[PDB]
Amino acid sequence: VQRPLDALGNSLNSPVIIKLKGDREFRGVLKSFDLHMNLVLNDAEELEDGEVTRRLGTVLIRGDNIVYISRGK
Amino acid sequence: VNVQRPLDALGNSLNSPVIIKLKGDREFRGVLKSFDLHMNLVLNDAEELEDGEVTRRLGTVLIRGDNIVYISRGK
Amino acid sequence: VQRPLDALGNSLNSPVIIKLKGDREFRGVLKSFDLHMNLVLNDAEELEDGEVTRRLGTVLIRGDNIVYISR
Amino acid sequence: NVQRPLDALGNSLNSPVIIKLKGDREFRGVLKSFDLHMNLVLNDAEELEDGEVTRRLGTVLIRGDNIVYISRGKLAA
Amino acid sequence: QRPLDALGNSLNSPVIIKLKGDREFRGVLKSFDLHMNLVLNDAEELEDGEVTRRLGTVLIRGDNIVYISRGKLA
Amino acid sequence: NVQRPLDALGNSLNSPVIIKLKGDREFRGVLKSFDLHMNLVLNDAEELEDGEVTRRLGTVLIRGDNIVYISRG
Amino acid sequence: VNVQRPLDALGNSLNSPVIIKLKGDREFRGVLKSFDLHMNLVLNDAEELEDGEVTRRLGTVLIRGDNIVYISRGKLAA
Repeated sequence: VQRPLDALGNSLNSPVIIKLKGDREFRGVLKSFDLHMNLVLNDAEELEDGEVTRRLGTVLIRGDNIVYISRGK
Repeated sequence: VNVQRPLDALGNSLNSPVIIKLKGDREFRGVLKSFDLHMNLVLNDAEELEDGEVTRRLGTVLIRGDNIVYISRGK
Repeated sequence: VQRPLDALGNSLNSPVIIKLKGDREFRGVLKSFDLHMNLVLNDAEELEDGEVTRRLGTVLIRGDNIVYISR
Repeated sequence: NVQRPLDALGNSLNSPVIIKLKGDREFRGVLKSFDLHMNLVLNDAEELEDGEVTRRLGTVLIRGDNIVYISRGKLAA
Repeated sequence: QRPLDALGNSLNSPVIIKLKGDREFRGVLKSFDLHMNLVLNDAEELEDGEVTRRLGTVLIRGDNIVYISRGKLA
Repeated sequence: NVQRPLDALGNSLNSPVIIKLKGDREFRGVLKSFDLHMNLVLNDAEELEDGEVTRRLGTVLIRGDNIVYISRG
Repeated sequence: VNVQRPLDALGNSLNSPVIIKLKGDREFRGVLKSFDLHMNLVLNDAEELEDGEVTRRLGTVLIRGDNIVYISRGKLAA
């Protein structure tokens, strides 16, 4: 869609890359999000330095910690 | 959960064990008892972990949302 | 049914542990708090790593620095 | 009042207080006024860093956003 | 007139985004909101002048943004 | 007035003040204006350091969010 | 000056060179073109400096007010 949050909806049910502050990263399937960018991923993995360090299954990430969001696979 | 209501995932986790990761990496594991829209929450039979291990048994604890990075129903 | 701030009401006049950002900790009796979690402890003690480093008497702690509150 | 922590401050108006700040600086002085954000004014204030007085400020306005806690100060020994 | 209008005139232009902590992105500005959240197309994340990652479309939260620049040519 | 600390600022208009910021940066100058966020303007501002000017700035607008304290002196 | 409108000091600086000091040793210099109540502002012919030396030529740039410590006037070339 148009504005950033409206567009983010196009990613629902798709794999995404969530880059967090502190140079942490999560990958998983986007299932929900609000206008604060709080969001839920399914089948999520936390990566660090490039390696998967934890399997977080379903996870709710607080938007305040997010740096950027991009398409994964 | 509703595509526009991410906090419903907390509702779906009431009474289930959860993992809470905070800024600065402190982590807490406990049974989720309640929460609010700021993601403040109350856990029972809670434990605090540091560097991959349990460092403190807290019992019931209210955790302020503003310091939370994520909440996981884990595996 | 009790959201956090409401649940906190049950600790009123009872001893609590307050952990702050930067690892400082306070112990005392919860006398009051508001919605921002600003709160007052009576007979408060400031602990660092293990023992008391300061006896405060009645202290008002700003909620913004709080990481967690427990019994 | 269990819903009014700021009443604690009210009881301290015109008495010596200790204001502990983020970064661990500390101010001591007489509380003259404060608002709901905990911005406040002290008269006869001293600024302490690493244990000692580093400055005498006279009257000072401290922004609440930097405060960690406030307690009562002691009278001279 | 207002800063937000300059963003509006940058739609479809290449931009340089510098974040707090110094992460940098360069890409084509596609959209933005009043909080300065932005979407860039054909983005590259850079560290010290070298592309660290090719992102394709990316949504950058405005709260971490230090500046958004239209840069210089060549 | 025990409910309006900002009045202490009101009382310092057109008088020299010392401004202490997060990070320990210090400024001195004549207070000319301020708002409820404590954003303020100083004329003849000088950045100071351990009681020693290190930069003469002229008129300056300081963002309130970085202020630790303001004293009349 | 309007004792209650400190942002007017910016109004007076529109189309003039300014110095934008950020959260530690970093500053930008450029000609102020616009600003809002959050202190977000736009500069033209701008530069980013570190340690007093030009690090990057920023052209027209929007700087977010949340990172600004202070704003003062810049100078014309010697």
